[PDB]
Amino acid sequence: FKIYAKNYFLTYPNCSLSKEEALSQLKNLETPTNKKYIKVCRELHENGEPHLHVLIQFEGKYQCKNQRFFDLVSAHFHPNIQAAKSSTDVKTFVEKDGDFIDFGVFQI
DNA sequence: TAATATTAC
Ligand SMILES: [Mn+2]
Repeated sequence: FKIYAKNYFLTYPNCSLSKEEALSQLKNLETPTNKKYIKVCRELHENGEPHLHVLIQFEGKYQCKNQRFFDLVSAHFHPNIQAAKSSTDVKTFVEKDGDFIDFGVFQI
């Protein structure tokens, strides 16, 4: 698994972490480049189970080399990892159901 | 892409 991107769009299905607790763990990820913006939202699956979406904007492009680098812990929570094609589309998408938290400053 | 999974611009 390989991604080189400035902006990451993450989706954690069947995830019971609070949005604040997931934001906390992602803030404390040691990455070479600095995180300028993290937004985490909590939404519900059709069966009532919660999941999270995350937008991370890094200061520069970040080479993800490992499919588990963004795994979170309470059980272990594994996300769908994609490079955000549009940071502004994702920002809107993460905000749409109203239950989200931000860290940092949104970029460009 | 893996590896959560129907959730993912
Ligand atoms: Mn959702």
